[PDB]
Amino acid sequence: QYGFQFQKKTTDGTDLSADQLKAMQFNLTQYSDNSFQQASKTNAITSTDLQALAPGYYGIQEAAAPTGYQLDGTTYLFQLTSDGQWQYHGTKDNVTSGSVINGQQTLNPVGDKSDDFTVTGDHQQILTLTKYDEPKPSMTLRVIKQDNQSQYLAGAAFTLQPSAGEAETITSSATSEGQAFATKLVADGTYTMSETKAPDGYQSNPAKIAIQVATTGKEATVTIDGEALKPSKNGYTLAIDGSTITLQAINQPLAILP
Repeated sequence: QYGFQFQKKTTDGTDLSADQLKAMQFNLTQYSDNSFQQASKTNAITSTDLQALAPGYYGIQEAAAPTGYQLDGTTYLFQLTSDGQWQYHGTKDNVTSGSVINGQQTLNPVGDKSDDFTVTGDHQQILTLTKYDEPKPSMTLRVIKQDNQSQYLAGAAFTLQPSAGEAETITSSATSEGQAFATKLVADGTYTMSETKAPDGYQSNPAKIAIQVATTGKEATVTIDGEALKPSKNGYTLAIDGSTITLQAINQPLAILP
């Protein structure tokens, strides 16, 4: 009994299923003519969902990809026929003549991975289109531990406290390189950086770094203690070389009493 389906896939290789169907949305339209100019019925359909189709003209599109991968607004067109053959007519960009889908027609690709309508089923009466999602733009946060004397310092913890998931503590290297955290910085995610511990005999820095990522995935929303700055306030320095916000921290030799 003729039906349709879509498995969702990640180029990152990232198996995100926790909050994938979270905001993931897929619209199937049932177009009236092969022209696809006019849409008679339309309705949502999910990863786990198989939906009977009478013969007709039809588009499949994503209107909401899961949080942290950008939408491919592309509507892929196809057709089921009175006989039982599945064809393929392209995108509402450029509407193809309609080529019978025998086994598979490769589709528009996102990165290395490429989408394809693939015809399973005993009587080959089941179209499944795999939609690859491209992992959304990401940030990298790197830290450089620096004393009063411009001398690199190590054993200086700096904790990355995210909104959710494991909080991460790097220990600073005494390197011009420094240290970047094990946890890349999500778009539309919110985080706190604080000196986890003073490096032994230097003064603690109590003030907390706030970093908020825009839905864009390059965003500069950061307000340590009370306020925010243009990229050294509070001995905290920020440097942006695109993908990476880097922080350089000057410690204070603990004030000593006779």
